[PDB]
Amino acid sequence: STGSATTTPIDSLDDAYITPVQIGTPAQTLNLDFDTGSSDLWVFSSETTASEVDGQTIYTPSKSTTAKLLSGATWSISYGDGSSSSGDVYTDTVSVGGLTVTGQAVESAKKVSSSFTEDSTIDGLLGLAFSTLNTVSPTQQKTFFDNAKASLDSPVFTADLGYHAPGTYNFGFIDTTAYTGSITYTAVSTKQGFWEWTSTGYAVGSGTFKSTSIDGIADTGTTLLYLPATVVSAYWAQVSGAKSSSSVGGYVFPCSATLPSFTFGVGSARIVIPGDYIDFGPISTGSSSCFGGIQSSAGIGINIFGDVALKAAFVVFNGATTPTLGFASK
Ligand SMILES: Cc1cn(-c2cc(N)cc(C(F)(F)F)c2)cn1
Repeated sequence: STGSATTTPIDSLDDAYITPVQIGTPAQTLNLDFDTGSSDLWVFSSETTASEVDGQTIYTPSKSTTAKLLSGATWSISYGDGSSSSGDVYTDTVSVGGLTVTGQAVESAKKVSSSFTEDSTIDGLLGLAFSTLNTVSPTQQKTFFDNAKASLDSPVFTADLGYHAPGTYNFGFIDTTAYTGSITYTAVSTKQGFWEWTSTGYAVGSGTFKSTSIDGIADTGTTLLYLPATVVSAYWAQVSGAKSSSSVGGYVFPCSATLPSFTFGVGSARIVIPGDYIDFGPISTGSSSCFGGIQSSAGIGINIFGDVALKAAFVVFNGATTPTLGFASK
C-alpha cells in the first residue's frame, strides 16, 4: 500500500505545516503537525479542558464506532520550545492520504499548554520519529509509520515541504518526479530515537564550502535551522546589521536586507537553502527588525535541521532494517 497527503503552511511565514488526517468511524478529519522529531500521535479532543481549546477541531472518541479506550494508558510530552500536553489514549482507525492503519494509538489531550491553545490551526501532532520515544505509559505505543510499515510497498516516507506553498508527505513510495538529480543517502543513528545524521559541512552564499562534521536531526516539527554557534556567526556576519539579540532570543537582521543562501552537505552532495527561506519577518508587527531562520543550537544540546533546511530538499526517511536518510535537490 501507499499514501499521499498534501501538507500546507499554517501561515505566511511557514511557521509549521498541517496535513489532514482521518481518525475514527465515520472519519473525523483533523489537521495534524507531522513531526519527525517526536513519536506521539496526539489530538485536541472532547476531553481537552474547555478553556484550553480555542478554534481547533477536536476528536470525539464517543462518536467513533471503532474507538476503544486503552485501559490505564496515559501520556505526557514536552517539546523543546517549552510546550506540553497530556491525556489518555484510545485505539482507532487512522488514515493519511489513503493509507489506513487500524488500532493506531490516538492520544487524546486532557491538557495542553498555552502555545497549543493559541494556535488555532494545529489540531495535534503526528509523530514520525522512532517509537522508542513514544510517551504512553505503562505500555509504550507505536507510531503511525511503524504500524503501517509492513504493509507499505517500501518501508519509507518522504517529506517535500513547500516554501510559502503546499507540499507533500508520501508513504511507501518515492515519487521520482518530485526532485532533480539523484537522492544522496546518509547514515542514521537511532540511539536517541531521532532521525540523527551527520552533515559534511556548509557554505554561506557563494563562499567556500567548509568541510566539517555536523551531527543533527532531521526534524519536520521544528521551524528553524539550529546549528553550532560558529556556523551561525559565520552566516550572519554576511548580513549587514544583523546581530544576536538577547532580548529577542536570537539573531535578527534589518528587514531591508537581501539574505545570502546557506548550503549544507549530505555526503558529497549539496543542498542550497535560498536566502529568502531564512527570513521570518518582523519581530513584532510594524518592526523593521526581522527574525532570522538560522539560529544557534548552543542552548539546545543538539543541532536541528528543521523546516528551513528540509523544505529546500526532497527528504527520504528510509525505515528499512537499518534506517537511512536521503536528500535530493528539487
Ligand atoms: C525549537 C526547538 C526544538 N527543540 C528540540 C527538538 C527536538 N526534536 C529535540 C530536542 C532535544 F533537545 F530534546 F533533543 C529539542 C528545541 N528547541
